Amino acid sequence: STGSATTTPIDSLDDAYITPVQIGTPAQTLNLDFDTGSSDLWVFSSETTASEVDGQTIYTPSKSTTAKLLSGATWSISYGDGSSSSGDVYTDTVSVGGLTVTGQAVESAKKVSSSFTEDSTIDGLLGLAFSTLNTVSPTQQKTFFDNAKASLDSPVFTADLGYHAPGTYNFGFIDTTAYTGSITYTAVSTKQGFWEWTSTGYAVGSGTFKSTSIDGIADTGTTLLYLPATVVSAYWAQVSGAKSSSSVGGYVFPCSATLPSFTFGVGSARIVIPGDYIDFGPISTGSSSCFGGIQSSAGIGINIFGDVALKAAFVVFNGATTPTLGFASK
Repeated sequence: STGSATTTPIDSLDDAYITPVQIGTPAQTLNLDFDTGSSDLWVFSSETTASEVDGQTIYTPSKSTTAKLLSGATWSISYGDGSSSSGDVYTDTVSVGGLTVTGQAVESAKKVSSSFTEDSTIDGLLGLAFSTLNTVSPTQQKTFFDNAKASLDSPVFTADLGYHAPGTYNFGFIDTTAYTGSITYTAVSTKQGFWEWTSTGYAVGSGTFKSTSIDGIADTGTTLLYLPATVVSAYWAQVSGAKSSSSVGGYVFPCSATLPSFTFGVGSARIVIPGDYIDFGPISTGSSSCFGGIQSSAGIGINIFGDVALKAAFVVFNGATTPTLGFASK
């Protein structure tokens, strides 16, 4: 089997991407944030505290003939941005882009933090990291990809995120028309439950490439590119007027700037992030100070290849017995 679904930016800044997901019988379609940095499939629901719902589409298990309460199971998750959610668990039929999993754990939110409530466009998350991070207790549950894997033509999914435009998540096949040149594959460590890999270095603009190992995670659920302070300082030093602002919470730059590209290494290959991808616009409406798309990972504890980086590539998440990651230009 295979699946193919279009993923669409939630706003003009590509702050996140939503992909339609069919849950239950008859289908209830919710727009979920596919997140390769977590492993819970959770949704706004009929059980969510009413004051914490503001425009989201909810899953109502009682209206699904295939929904079954997973008795005794609860979940609770906290994300890197400080947001969180928790609730109980149903199993139900879940389909993405024509690919169907029966008995998928669907984590129903009883509580969500303000960031989720305030984002009307995201109806929940679909985790695509390794199932060892799944928060369901007392019986840990598998991700959608893990459940689908055996049925897929090939044990892979691909992320093809757009810049200011729709893209695609495919399951079970590599669309050879979706990228240019070759795909370069690189080793993955699953020791922390993430798609963790080591970039071979970077360049700023038309500058020379610096060979240096940068361990980080491929995380579709994180907006920006978070790298070591040395790397980030070298980037922003090429933008006149750029500075790190503690009051804003990162590097800002004059909105009148033309930003240089940023290149990262994948083995001997190179992925180029155009400068425009690194512009996240005014810090506040009407401001001429703009927020940077490359920020320091210092104090996160991990480097994160978020959407800024991933959307410059066609990315293969290879879930073979020994997982690997593939990157191609596009």
